[PDB]
Amino acid sequence: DKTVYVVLGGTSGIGAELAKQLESEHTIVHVASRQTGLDISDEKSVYHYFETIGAFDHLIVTAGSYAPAGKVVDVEVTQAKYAFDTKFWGAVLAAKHGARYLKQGGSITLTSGMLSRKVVANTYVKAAINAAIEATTKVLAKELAPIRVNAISPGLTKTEAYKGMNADDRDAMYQRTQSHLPVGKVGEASDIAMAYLFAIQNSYMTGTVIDVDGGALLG
Amino acid sequence: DKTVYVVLGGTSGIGAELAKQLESEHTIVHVASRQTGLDISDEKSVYHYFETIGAFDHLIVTAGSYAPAGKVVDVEVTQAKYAFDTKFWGAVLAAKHGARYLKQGGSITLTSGMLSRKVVANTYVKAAINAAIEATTKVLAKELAPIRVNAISPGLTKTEAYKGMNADDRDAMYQRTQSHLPVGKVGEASDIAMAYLFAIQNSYMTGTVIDVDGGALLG
Amino acid sequence: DKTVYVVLGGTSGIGAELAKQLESEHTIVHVASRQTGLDISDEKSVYHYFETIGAFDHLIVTAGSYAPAGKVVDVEVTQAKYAFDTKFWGAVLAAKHGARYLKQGGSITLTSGMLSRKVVANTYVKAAINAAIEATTKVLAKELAPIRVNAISPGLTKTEAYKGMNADDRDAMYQRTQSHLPVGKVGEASDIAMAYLFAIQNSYMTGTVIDVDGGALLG
Amino acid sequence: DKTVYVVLGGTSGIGAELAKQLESEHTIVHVASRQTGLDISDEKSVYHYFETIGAFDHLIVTAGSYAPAGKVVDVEVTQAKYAFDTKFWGAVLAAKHGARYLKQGGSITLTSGMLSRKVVANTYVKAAINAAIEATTKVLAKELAPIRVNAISPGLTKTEAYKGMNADDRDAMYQRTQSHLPVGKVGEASDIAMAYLFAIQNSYMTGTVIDVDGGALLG
Ligand SMILES: NC(=O)C1=CN([C@@H]2O[C@H](COP(=O)(O)OP(=O)(O)OC[C@H]3O[C@@H](n4cnc5c(N)ncnc54)[C@H](OP(=O)(O)O)[C@@H]3O)[C@@H](O)[C@H]2O)C=CC1
Ligand SMILES: NC(=O)C1=CN([C@@H]2O[C@H](COP(=O)(O)OP(=O)(O)OC[C@H]3O[C@@H](n4cnc5c(N)ncnc54)[C@H](OP(=O)(O)O)[C@@H]3O)[C@@H](O)[C@H]2O)C=CC1
Ligand SMILES: NC(=O)C1=CN([C@@H]2O[C@H](COP(=O)(O)OP(=O)(O)OC[C@H]3O[C@@H](n4cnc5c(N)ncnc54)[C@H](OP(=O)(O)O)[C@@H]3O)[C@@H](O)[C@H]2O)C=CC1
Ligand SMILES: NC(=O)C1=CN([C@@H]2O[C@H](COP(=O)(O)OP(=O)(O)OC[C@H]3O[C@@H](n4cnc5c(N)ncnc54)[C@H](OP(=O)(O)O)[C@@H]3O)[C@@H](O)[C@H]2O)C=CC1
Repeated sequence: DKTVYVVLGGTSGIGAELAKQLESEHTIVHVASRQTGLDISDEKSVYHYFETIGAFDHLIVTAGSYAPAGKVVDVEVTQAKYAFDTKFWGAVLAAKHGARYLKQGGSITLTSGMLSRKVVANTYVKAAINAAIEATTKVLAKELAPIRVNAISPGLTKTEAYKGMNADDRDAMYQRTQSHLPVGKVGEASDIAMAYLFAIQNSYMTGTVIDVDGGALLG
Repeated sequence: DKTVYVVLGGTSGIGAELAKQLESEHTIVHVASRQTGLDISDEKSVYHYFETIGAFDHLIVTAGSYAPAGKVVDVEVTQAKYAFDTKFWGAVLAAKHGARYLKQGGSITLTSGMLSRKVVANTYVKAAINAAIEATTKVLAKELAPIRVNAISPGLTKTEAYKGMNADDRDAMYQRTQSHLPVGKVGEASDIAMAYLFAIQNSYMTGTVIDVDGGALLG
Repeated sequence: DKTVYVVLGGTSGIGAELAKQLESEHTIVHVASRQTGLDISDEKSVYHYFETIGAFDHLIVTAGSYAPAGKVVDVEVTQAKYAFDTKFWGAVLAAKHGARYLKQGGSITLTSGMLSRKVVANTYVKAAINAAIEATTKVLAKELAPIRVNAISPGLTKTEAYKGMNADDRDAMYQRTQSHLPVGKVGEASDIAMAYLFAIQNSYMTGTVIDVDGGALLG
Repeated sequence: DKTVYVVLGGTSGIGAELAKQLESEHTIVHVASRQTGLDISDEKSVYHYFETIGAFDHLIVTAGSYAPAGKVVDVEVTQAKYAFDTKFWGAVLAAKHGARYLKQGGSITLTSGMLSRKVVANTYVKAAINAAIEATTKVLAKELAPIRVNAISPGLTKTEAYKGMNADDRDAMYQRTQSHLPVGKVGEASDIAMAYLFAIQNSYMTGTVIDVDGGALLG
């Protein structure tokens, strides 16, 4: 029978691109997010979601690109916690309730981001979330073995994550990046998708965080 | 003009030992926690606390030793969020409202723990919290400069943190650790206190995480 | 028109498997090592090797699986230095003289190994070599941009690397690993080759070290 | 029965400052370098040296500040290997022959430097050396237990290490760093020496790398 994928966050950006690349005659690709009725921050919603999916092979979580920007002294802690509730706690909830459905040879692939390790002013919420994701990924890899668990850590990537910026501001952001990254380009969703596919396919990889950040971490 | 310290969590274990060591004729040492009326997880309570203290030199946070032990698939997420609310968000709140009172030459020293980087089954809450603390320590060091910000990362230390274990259990934990660690002993509070004093004293250290873990990280 | 690859160490184990996977109607794959007349430890030999190849697209270095095992206090430093001359200095020399031949879109992929970061008694030579490779990889990524530079860090993989072992001891080594790694198998060369293909393919990745170690780093 | 220190590299800069601070009525401090007849890169010289000293308590190695600056593609590999021979292999040799003379409760403290982990163009030799030192430090901590083994990782410090610079360019270097660093100053030898004293003093620390870099790693 077909290999079955669940992509929480697969309705937009990196997750949607991955889901697109995963579709074939030999696969079933489920995507879900708030717009499909799933709130990954909500434990009951996640629990009942997997109940309806049943046994599957690979879980990928890309949900939750929002975080309040700003200095620690200025950021509203309520908004920071909200951000944590989706990206961090949502991944925890997805693993907690999804793992029991994973078939032999399956895996979980979470998402962090280079701010876990690139120290940048005004980014503590993103950095803390990503650091937590990477640590939890490794604990999960140990606890769920032989189910494999890894994380992809993207650098700046052109997606809907930035649909709320003024378009000119967005372009200037992309251009600054292009101009200062060693690779001399901004990431495309398909560049990041490739890394999830690699984690999914490699039966000798678990507890790993794969950076795809155009050299951003090199400072 | 005495040097003024604030130790949030200074009423027990590691904080208490440090507070004791900071006491002198040329210092004033404030300690606080729930038993003195400070709930570090409550923003208005933290704000009130620093209003009562006024200008001071060094802030140290050791508060929040609790975390629900167990596998990701077994741990109660409400309890996990509770732990985060004290140790992680408490540290965030303490920096956020304490920073403006720090005098020239001042510092903030937070507390993580070797589980940020030592991967151990059944410890995701502690590991995630400590990873978040370490990432946030570094962002703070960048944002609050020239105020210095560092973190102490302890290994197993004999304190009231374990007061709620089956006494048979705790002794077994202590003996097994003493048996397996390169240094052949469990940590004493004074060993860890020494590290805060070092962070406080060193005008050339910021953004650093100091491990005092008896070699546990070496596996 | 065709994409040209150079694999130094491509005559055995991981390098040979990679070279086999790179072969196609669209590519030209060159492999080299001592048995083909290239000693990667010898600067003149390396310099003259690249003259004979001319312009190419991707350099991969897997050469040098040997290192004297044993405690720091016991290991013959002369033999330790010999191991460095091939695997570490070899990589340096290949980058130093090969870089100027790399076409637009090109990349260098080096090889380290999990012992860079998994602390194991009796392995200081392998650990130090791998640590040096990973650091040099990142410096190279910055210096050679937009040429991309990454490293693959393998865990235990069944190859000719262990041809010097008694066959029974080797089977037992493999089995102890299979029995204890989270993924419950020993690495095959094709599992590691997959990672080099990924690094070659991803135009948004540079300065990255990719672990494919079956979970060994999780301890 | 006084406590005996050996500081290889103790005739200049950081090592000399530490030697000065170690002097006491209850200590004996030995310093040594080429100018005293110890060439730490030469195994028989190192062996001879420890025969002359006999049983002692704490070994500190600061020897070998030199390295050829420049890009991988430009640096003379002979000079690069010379740098490794002193700072890296010298530390290896010192531990190898010094370890057997270490009294109960003793320790080894080595020196790396922030470039192990801060990626900077034109620094591969220093970066690789320091990465190798940090990895070897941890292996030694495991192998020599209960002897404790740690390393200090300095950032820019005002010492004789920069004597060979055009006194104009050296001032440019100091001033530029003072203005870029979070702590707003260049390191003084005493700042770094403090960290060795802390490693020597702490019976619960081993396998640890202590950064004292004024925030350089924060980027
Ligand atoms: N693009 C970049 O520059 C970077 C990307 N990333 C990380 O990669 C991941 C994906 O990023 P990206 O594809 O660009 O983001 P997008 O904004 O394009 O997509 C975000 C997705 O998350 C879903 N989502 C948000 N909240 C919830 C929720 N409460 N429950 C269920 N689904 C939710 C969204 O759908 P819906 O609104 O319907 O819920 C959407 O499908 C994120 O973790 C992001 O932080 C990391 C670093 C850099
Ligand atoms: N001991 C060990 O083996 C390890 C220690 N640590 C870490 O070191 C730090 C201190 O540990 P330790 O000294 O052993 O802990 P203790 O359990 O001895 O002390 C904890 C302190 O935190 C205070 N506290 C708890 N909750 C709050 C709150 N909501 N608001 C204000 N204060 C609070 C407590 O006082 P009160 O109840 O009155 O609020 C108490 O003063 C912790 O971060 C811990 O995780 C890290 C790794 C290993
Ligand atoms: N297999 C494993 O378990 C592990 C593998 N690795 C690393 O991966 C890399 C490759 O491993 P593996 O494929 O298994 O090793 P193999 O021993 O199968 O192959 C090693 C290759 O290096 C070549 N070589 C050795 N010395 C020189 C030299 N002086 N000049 C040119 N070529 C040389 C060999 O060919 P020739 O004899 O003709 O020179 C051979 O092609 C190594 O860096 C190794 O340390 C890392 C960790 C785990
Ligand atoms: N100052 C800085 O900005 C930084 C310092 N450091 C590191 O700290 C350590 C010390 O630095 P620093 O004190 O400034 O350097 P110094 O140049 O002041 O001192 C170097 C010492 O090493 C000795 N030495 C050199 N070669 C040998 C040898 N072959 N055998 C025995 N001894 C030798 C020298 O004496 P002699 O000539 O008699 O041999 C001298 O005592 C080094 O590892 C350095 O890399 C790390 C990062 C930044």
